[PDB]
Amino acid sequence: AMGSDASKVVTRGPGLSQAFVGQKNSFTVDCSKAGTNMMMVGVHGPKTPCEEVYVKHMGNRVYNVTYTVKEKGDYILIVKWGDESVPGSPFKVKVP
Amino acid sequence: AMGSDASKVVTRGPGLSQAFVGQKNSFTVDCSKAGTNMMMVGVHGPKTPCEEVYVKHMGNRVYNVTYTVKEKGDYILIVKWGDESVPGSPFKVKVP
Repeated sequence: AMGSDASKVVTRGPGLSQAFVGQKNSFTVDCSKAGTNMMMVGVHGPKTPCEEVYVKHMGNRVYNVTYTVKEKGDYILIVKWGDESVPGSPFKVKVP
Repeated sequence: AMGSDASKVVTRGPGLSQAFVGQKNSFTVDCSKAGTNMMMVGVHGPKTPCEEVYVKHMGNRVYNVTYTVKEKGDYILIVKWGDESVPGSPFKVKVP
């Protein structure tokens, strides 16, 4: 479809709610039903920034996202399709 | 500083204006003077999505961004600090 519809994006995985220092933290963002746009991911650390963010297209606008963190705390994960928040965003991520 | 100021983000590199199929395309996003927020990157392909997007923190909220593309065309690259476009965004990227 020509346009886009963020409400049709489906996001799931452990990295939506918890992340660990020293590990890869991941989730899937399925934009296959949402039209044509850019998927954007941001991780807000209140004190220390996110170290790596990696977004891999798996086909059909299904993406795997992996990210890493360096410090414990409560982070906020934002996933957008264009300028529009996908269902569930912002996500609260605990780094224990 | 507690808040944030997208207007202080400095973005530079070849990947802001051109990207090649089969290569890593890169630029630096220097957020060291912009306070505390998430840096978000999106690459809009009108026909075929961006394959990989990778954002690496280099220290002091200076980031290296690398991305890959699969199809020729004119792409749009968006760089945000929080929900605010950084100077220069949106960037027009030719994939020849």
